[PDB]
Amino acid sequence: QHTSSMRGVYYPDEIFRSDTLYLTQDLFLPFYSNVTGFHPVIPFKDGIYFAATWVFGSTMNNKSQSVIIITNVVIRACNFELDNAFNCTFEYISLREFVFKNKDGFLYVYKGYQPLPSGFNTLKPIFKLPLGINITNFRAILAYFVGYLKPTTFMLKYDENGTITDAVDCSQNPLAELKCSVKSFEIDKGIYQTSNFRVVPSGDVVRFPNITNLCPFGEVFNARKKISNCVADYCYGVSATKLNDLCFSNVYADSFVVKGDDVRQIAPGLPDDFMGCVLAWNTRNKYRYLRHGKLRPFERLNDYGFYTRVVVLSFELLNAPATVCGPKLSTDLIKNQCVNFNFNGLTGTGVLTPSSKRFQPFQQFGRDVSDFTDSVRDPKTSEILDISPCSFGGVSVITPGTNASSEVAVLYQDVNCTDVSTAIHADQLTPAWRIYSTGNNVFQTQAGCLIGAEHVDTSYECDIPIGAGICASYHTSIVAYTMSLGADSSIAYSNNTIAIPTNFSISITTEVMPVSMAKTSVDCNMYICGDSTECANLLLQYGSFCTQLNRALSGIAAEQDRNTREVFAQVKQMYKTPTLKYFGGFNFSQILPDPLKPTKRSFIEDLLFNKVTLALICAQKFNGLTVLPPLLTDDMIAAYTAALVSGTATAGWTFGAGAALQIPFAMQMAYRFNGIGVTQNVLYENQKQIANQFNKAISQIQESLTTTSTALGKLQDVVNQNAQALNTLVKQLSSNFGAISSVLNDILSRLDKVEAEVQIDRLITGRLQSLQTYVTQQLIRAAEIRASANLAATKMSECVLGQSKRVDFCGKGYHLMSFPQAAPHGVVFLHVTYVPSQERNFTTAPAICHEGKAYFPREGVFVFNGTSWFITQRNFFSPQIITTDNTFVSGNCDVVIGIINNTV
Amino acid sequence: DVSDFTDSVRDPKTSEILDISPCSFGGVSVITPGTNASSEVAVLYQDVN
Ligand SMILES: *[C@@H]1O[C@H](CO)[C@@H](O)[C@H](O)[C@H]1NC(C)=O
Ligand SMILES: *[C@@H]1O[C@H](CO)[C@@H](O)[C@H](O)[C@H]1NC(C)=O
Ligand SMILES: *[C@@H]1O[C@H](CO)[C@@H](O)[C@H](O)[C@H]1NC(C)=O
Ligand SMILES: *[C@@H]1O[C@H](CO)[C@@H](O)[C@H](O)[C@H]1NC(C)=O
Ligand SMILES: *[C@@H]1O[C@H](CO)[C@@H](O)[C@H](O)[C@H]1NC(C)=O
Ligand SMILES: *[C@@H]1O[C@H](CO)[C@@H](O)[C@H](O)[C@H]1NC(C)=O
Ligand SMILES: *[C@@H]1O[C@H](CO)[C@@H](O)[C@H](O)[C@H]1NC(C)=O
Ligand SMILES: *[C@@H]1O[C@H](CO)[C@@H](O)[C@H](O)[C@H]1NC(C)=O
Ligand SMILES: *[C@@H]1O[C@H](CO)[C@@H](O)[C@H](O)[C@H]1NC(C)=O
Ligand SMILES: *[C@@H]1O[C@H](CO)[C@@H](O)[C@H](O)[C@H]1NC(C)=O
Repeated sequence: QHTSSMRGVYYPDEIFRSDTLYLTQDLFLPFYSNVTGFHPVIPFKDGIYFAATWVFGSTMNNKSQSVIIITNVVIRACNFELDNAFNCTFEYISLREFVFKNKDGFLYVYKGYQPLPSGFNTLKPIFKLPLGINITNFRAILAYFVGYLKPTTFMLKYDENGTITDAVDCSQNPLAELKCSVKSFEIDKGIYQTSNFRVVPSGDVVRFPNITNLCPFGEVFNARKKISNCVADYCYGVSATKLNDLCFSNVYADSFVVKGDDVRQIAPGLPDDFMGCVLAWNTRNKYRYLRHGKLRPFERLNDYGFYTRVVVLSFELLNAPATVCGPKLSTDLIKNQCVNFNFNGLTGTGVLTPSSKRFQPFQQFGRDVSDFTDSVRDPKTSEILDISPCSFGGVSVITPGTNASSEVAVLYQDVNCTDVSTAIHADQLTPAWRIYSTGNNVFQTQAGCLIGAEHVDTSYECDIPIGAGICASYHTSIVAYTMSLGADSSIAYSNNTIAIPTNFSISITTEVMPVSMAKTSVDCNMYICGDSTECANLLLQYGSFCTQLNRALSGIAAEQDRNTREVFAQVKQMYKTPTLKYFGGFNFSQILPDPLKPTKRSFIEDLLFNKVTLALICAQKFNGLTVLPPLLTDDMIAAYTAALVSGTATAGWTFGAGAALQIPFAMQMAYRFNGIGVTQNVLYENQKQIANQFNKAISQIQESLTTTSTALGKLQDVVNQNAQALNTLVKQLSSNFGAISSVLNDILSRLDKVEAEVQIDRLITGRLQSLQTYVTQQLIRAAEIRASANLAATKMSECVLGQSKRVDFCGKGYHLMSFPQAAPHGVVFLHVTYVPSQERNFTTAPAICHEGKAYFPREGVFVFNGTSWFITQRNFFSPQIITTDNTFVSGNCDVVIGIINNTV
Repeated sequence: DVSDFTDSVRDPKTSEILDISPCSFGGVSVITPGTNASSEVAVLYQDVN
């Protein structure tokens, strides 16, 4: 008894594929399965996998056709006695692994070779024998290992040469299904939703009226009559073969004598909404053709003159208690377990329990507020409600990313979480992993079971989100905890204490915005209804949908160019680079293009293009999909941002409104300090320190971009969303929406010109719907991008071309400056802000009065220091002597505290 | 191919020739001064060699 690690993979067809992932369903050998060694007849069971380092039959006797295989190969399907060569029809004369498969009479044979150990090797087809026999047993002919094939889906990987170089079993692990669902081998960290789940039924329940009798169903035919309280044995609304499983009430038979000349007059065109069964029979071995007006259905002169019947059965159902129906062995009642229903006329599935609903005596069924059957009356007069189909929901897999581990936890969304545990170990769940264990269960507050994660008591910053307040993470086996909102802090409030900063720092932070998206086009008549005319004529009937679709996509494309134009083309003149790149003590390189390099992009703007990944020639595909080019090249968009930075460096604020006015860039930074409420002396006395902080902040940005993981996250999301929408549209062309084939020229080549028009219509309607869905969702996406481009144009005017007082609009501090940089399908702002720090404590008063005259500070607050009172600004400590020019007087000090002999 | 188009065939008489290229198709657009200045126009055949 050994294990088959990854053995038994073969090419499923004879079609060449290269560099792709292909999902298929067929009989395969599950990974890490049980393989029975041999160091003896063996059952077949719909296929086997055979190795070694054959005779096929049904009874291994003379009464059952058998087969024998054997570089001279002899395949002879004859009743060889186990001297017998009779009763046979087929003859054929011309680490090793073999696969055997019996289907539709043919017996397929695959074979491989390699000079059970570990590894995987791929087999190829050899024979396909139309034996057409029944194979259940076999025996070897003389260290051979036997597997078994089961219906499973695999994901097979091809390479450039078209060789199967890997596979995945999509029913082995939760991770294996996750890989199979997203169609990849490496998976990022996160939580993904996958196939649903549902508890499988547990039993069969039947309840029929206990009345038993022999029915006159036969007497009436050979001789309007009613039949009731019998058991018949045995079409316009029912199938004859399906009549012996439904229970009716008072089946009626209409009988009369008419020759075959009038049988073709009894049918609708008999009510129009009613059903029934009609029989007729002739043997030859009155009527009215005059009446004023016709008759309503089911209501009641010459002679036919017979010379040498029609029974219209009517069925009434689900109205009164069931009394007429065929043989059905009853069953006992089971409650509180997902079972099957076969009540009088209600076949379903669910959970039963006693009810508390006051049925009226003349009622037998129940209904909800939405017309669902949430109650029933047992044929033995009992009210039991069949609430819900036991259980179902969704399944989500939590993974750290497959780059750090292969351990995952599984969440079941909406379950009491005790039913799941019972079904897992009872083998009662449709998602059936071959290798999966349960060690511990946590019940999320409202998100259901969590299996594979251990609860911890501490709290962290919610790596992966789950449920309501409960998140999960790997480093913190994976652990599930409760969210932590932040750091608890306290402040001692008082009435005569204030805090004033005594130092600051320069901070530069980045901001990423998308402004545009891909500009695609379609060829309506080529995507649908390809290079053909029989189909092209059929598509003219659907009005002019193609013209509508082309107009909508042309509107989106022309809008993307307005987006980029509105954000960047905000300068009237193209200022040349100052060819100095050192102002005051500020280093402006790495944001201005280098003149000694080929590409005219700044250093920081070159790292942004190496972060986002997308994966004349003039290539074209068969599907009619294409992407148009932008109007502004990447070298023109980069010339706009270099002009904007050059204008800010020299001439500062006043470019745009008016004409650019020079300024040495050290005088304006002083002016930018007055905006945030700090005097000029602060800059001019600490210019060297401030310049150092500026240069360091830029360097950290450059280093971070080089060695980060995801800062251009929003720009990548736009690329992924557009590629996912096109891939869905392309893969919808390999789908047959009801026709026998999904490719034209395969039904257009085998046609009758009467039957091929119905399948072509099936594809046309299916492909038109998929096109409309693509256009609708692109219109919604394009409106969301327009919102982000409108905001980016506001930030260019208010953060780059000026100074902003709106709180936290540009940056996070006080917004000295801001520089733009170009990114693929986006823009990056670098906000330079001012951050005070190093608080101190002081004593303060509202006002000061000298000689009965109060003195309020014209601008600032009063402080005490430790020796004498002073007046200072709020954002920086710079005490000043209290004089008559800092203060002003208003009234007498009767409600304002404090006094000192320091004024004037 | 992915969309169940052949895109490549084997010559019965010992060769393999690419069916991929579906020759040329696209959309045409007309550039006009506006039937007022003049009546001469230019045509753009999009995505062709
Ligand atoms: C192979 O059979 C043995 C014996 O029952 C069993 O313990 C083992 O789990 C089987 N292999 C696998 C992969 O399940
Ligand atoms: C099989 O052989 C027997 C004689 O052993 C013969 O009677 C019978 O017809 C054969 N079955 C056929 C021909 O289907
Ligand atoms: C394809 O096969 C050739 C020779 O058999 C080999 O040189 C080449 O590397 C293979 N393809 C790849 C992608 O390696
Ligand atoms: C019933 O009989 C009356 C007698 O005049 C007749 O007018 C009427 O049409 C009949 N019913 C129907 C449905 O025609
Ligand atoms: C508020 O501050 C005043 C000093 O101006 C002090 O006298 C008073 O006690 C304070 N209120 C308190 C401590 O509740
Ligand atoms: C302000 O902080 C810088 C470093 O961030 C330091 O070098 C400087 O001495 C500080 N100034 C004061 C007045 O504390
Ligand atoms: C500006 O920084 C670069 C490196 O980022 C350095 O090579 C250059 O010398 C600095 N500026 C000046 C004027 O040196
Ligand atoms: C156009 O066709 C010529 C002829 O072979 C070829 O050399 C050229 O590369 C083609 N151009 C494009 C854009 O396909
Ligand atoms: C300022 O005083 C408050 C309370 O008086 C105290 O909580 C805080 O730590 C002090 N901070 C400094 C920088 O002195
Ligand atoms: C502020 O207080 C400090 C410490 O008490 C003192 O050294 C300094 O001289 C004071 N400032 C004045 C008196 O202007």
